[PDB]
Amino acid sequence: GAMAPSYRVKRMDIAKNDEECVVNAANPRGLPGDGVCKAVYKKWPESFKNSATPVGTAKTVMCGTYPVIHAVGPNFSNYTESEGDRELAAAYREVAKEVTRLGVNSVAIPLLSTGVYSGGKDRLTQSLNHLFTAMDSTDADVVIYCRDKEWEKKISEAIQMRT
Ligand SMILES: O=C(NCCc1ccncc1)c1ccccc1F
Ligand SMILES: [Cl-]
Ligand SMILES: [Cl-]
Ligand SMILES: [Cl-]
Repeated sequence: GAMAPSYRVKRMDIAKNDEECVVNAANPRGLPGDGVCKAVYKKWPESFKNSATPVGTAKTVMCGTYPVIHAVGPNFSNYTESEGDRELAAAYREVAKEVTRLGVNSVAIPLLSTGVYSGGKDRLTQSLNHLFTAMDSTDADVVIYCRDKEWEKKISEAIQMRT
C-alpha cells in the first residue's frame, strides 16, 4: 500500500500517467473506441487482447508488466437513470477488487460514464461519489484524470472537502 493513501486530480491525458496501473473507460467489446479509450488503445494496444467484458465489470490485461484495468461503465443513452446508477457503482467496486488483487501502490482513474456514455448529462458528482465509495477502503494512491479546468476545480474541491 501507499504510506499515507491519498486522492489527487490532474488535468492531462491519462496515457501520460505516473501511476503503477491505469483504468480504461472501456466499451464492452474491447474495441479501440474514442476519448480516454482511444488514447489508452494507442498507448497500450497489447492490453486489448481478450479485453471484452460486460457492463458493470472490470477485466485486467497486462501490457508487458503494466496492468490496464478495462472498466465498463453504463451508457446512460441506453440505461434508465436507476439501472445506470447501479451499473456505474458496480464498475467502480470491480476496479477496487482489481487494484487490490494487483498489489499496486497507485492507480490512474478516469470518471466513468461522464463523456460519450453520459447520455448528455453532467455526472461529475454521481461518478466521483461512486469512485470514492469503492476506493475509500483501498490503500493505493488514487490519481483522477479529467479534461476540463472547470471539473479539475470541482474534483479538487470535493477531495479537499473530506480533508
Ligand atoms: O463535460 C462533460 N463531460 C466530461 C468531459 C468530456 C469528456 C469526453 N467527452 C465528452 C465530455 C459533460 C458535461 C455535461 C454534459 C455532458 C458532458 F459530457
Ligand atoms: Cl496532456
Ligand atoms: Cl464515458
Ligand atoms: Cl473528464
